Amino acid sequence: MLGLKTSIIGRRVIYFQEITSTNEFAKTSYLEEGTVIVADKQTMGHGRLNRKWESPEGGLWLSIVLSPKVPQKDLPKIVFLGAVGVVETLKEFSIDGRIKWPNDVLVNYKKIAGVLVEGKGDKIVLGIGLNVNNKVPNGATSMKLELGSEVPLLSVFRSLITNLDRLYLNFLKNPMDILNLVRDNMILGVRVKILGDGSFEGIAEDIDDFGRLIIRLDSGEVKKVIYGDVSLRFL
Amino acid sequence: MLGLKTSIIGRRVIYFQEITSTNEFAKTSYLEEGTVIVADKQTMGHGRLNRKWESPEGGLWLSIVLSPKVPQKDLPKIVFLGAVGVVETLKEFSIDGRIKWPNDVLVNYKKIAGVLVEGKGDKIVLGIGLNVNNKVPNGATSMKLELGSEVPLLSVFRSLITNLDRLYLNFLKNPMDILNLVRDNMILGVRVKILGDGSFEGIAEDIDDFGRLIIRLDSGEVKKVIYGDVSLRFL
Ligand SMILES: Nc1ncnc2c1ncn2[C@@H]1O[C@H](COP(=O)(O)OP(=O)(O)O)[C@@H](O)[C@H]1O
Ligand SMILES: Nc1ncnc2c1ncn2[C@@H]1O[C@H](COP(=O)(O)OP(=O)(O)O)[C@@H](O)[C@H]1O
Ligand SMILES: O=C(O)CCCC[C@@H]1SC[C@@H]2NC(=O)N[C@@H]21
Ligand SMILES: O=C(O)CCCC[C@@H]1SC[C@@H]2NC(=O)N[C@@H]21
Repeated sequence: MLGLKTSIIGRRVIYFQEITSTNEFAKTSYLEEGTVIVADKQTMGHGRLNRKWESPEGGLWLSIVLSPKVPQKDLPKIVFLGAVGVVETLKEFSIDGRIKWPNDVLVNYKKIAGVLVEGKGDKIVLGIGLNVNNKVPNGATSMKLELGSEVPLLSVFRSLITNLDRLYLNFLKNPMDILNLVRDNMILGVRVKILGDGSFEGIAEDIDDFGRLIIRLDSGEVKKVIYGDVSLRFL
Repeated sequence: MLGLKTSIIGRRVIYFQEITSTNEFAKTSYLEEGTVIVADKQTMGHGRLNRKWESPEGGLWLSIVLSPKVPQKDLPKIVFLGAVGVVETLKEFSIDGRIKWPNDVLVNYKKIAGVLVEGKGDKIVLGIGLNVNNKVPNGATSMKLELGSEVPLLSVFRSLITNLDRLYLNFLKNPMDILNLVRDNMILGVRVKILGDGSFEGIAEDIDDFGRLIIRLDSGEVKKVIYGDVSLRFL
């Protein structure tokens, strides 16, 4: 009844009035590539390290099953597909989303969306949480708050699915292309603090050919950050 | 993202851009009660006696998984739930649909929808095919042909699911109610013929407490027709 016209992402969509976590359901269940798992609300939504992701009714909480046939070294770029897709959808609705490396989307430095990619081999789950009309925690924002009016949730869904399908199809043929789109939509040229084993500060200059964040410390030392258990903080 | 407010039917919805048959998928897949299987198009859609059901893009082709903890003699009424649900939805859209025993819905005697119920052990699969904006076989009709305009397919889905959930929840408590709703929306008082071995003709008087069609032959003999591989047409 949805009449989606995408090639891979959206071939099938499993909708839930409520679920524990779309990412958990997607990782656990036997699902075909391109299947989208979406729920009105999540009772156990999470980000990295099992951190709580508030998922009340009004937001877009979904996961996509992917089985990218590309080199291993390219797999880490899947998170970027999600971030860019969200940014493109926000721009369609005239909202200025910017990427906070490597998985967040901010609007005026307030978090409007988060991307979580999980994989156990050939099966990769791309999770996306986007605040639309729902109430949000402090430090966050939503499409409704930025526009001053409610936004049809299904319209956001259709837009995002269309963008992700296009981005994914091109990623399979040219896995390097996504990097340019990230650069063009990422917050750069500002001081950041990298949190992990210890921490250091510097100017976020750009991302390299592997998607690593390039940071220039005051001494002039250049560090390349690989995303894993490391958190980025703006000053 | 659909934000369905139903209690049971629609708690989960599995959408397909393309599928062989929603009924076949519902029968062979483990699915929680209330799960709706829906597809833009069916390649192997079928009615009674495996007869092909044209299911092109534009129509509403779906199946609902049920498991009625109701007595053993009420189960044949499930088909009526589907038929009445369709009639109610059509009325909301300014269309007067009437039920042709035992599973068809006609508009000015042209078929606009068909219902197919298949009980498979534990669960019962309620299949409904409704012509909305799609092309239909000669002699048939659609909501678009009746209204002369493009009808939003998702709005029809929402309406039907809402009606079915209400009808089903009541059916679980008051299983006899559906019979009177059928009687008041069924084509009666007309002549019909029953094909096959031992064929005969007569006036379709009403349906009894078991949903059997009551026919009065010209001799005065009364026959009761059960919903089997029964082929019934008007005269
Ligand atoms: N709906 C929401 N919108 C925005 N931020 C949220 C929401 N729910 C939770 N958060 C915050 O966002 C964090 C998201 O995951 P996290 O793994 O910390 O990564 P990030 O580095 O992107 O902040 C949570 O720890 C929480 O503080
Ligand atoms: N999209 C459609 N709309 C209306 N009628 C259809 C459609 N596709 C098939 N049919 C008709 O419906 C039949 C299948 O359902 P069935 O309940 O056995 O009713 P019928 O009494 O018409 O044979 C097919 O054999 C065909 O004649
Ligand atoms: O900000 C992050 O660190 C990522 C948050 C990802 C949230 C989404 S909501 C859909 C999917 N299901 C989950 O339990 N998490 C992701
Ligand atoms: O008139 C009939 O015989 C009933 C037709 C039922 C058609 C629907 S379309 C959704 C579901 N999937 C199928 O293959 N058949 C039913």
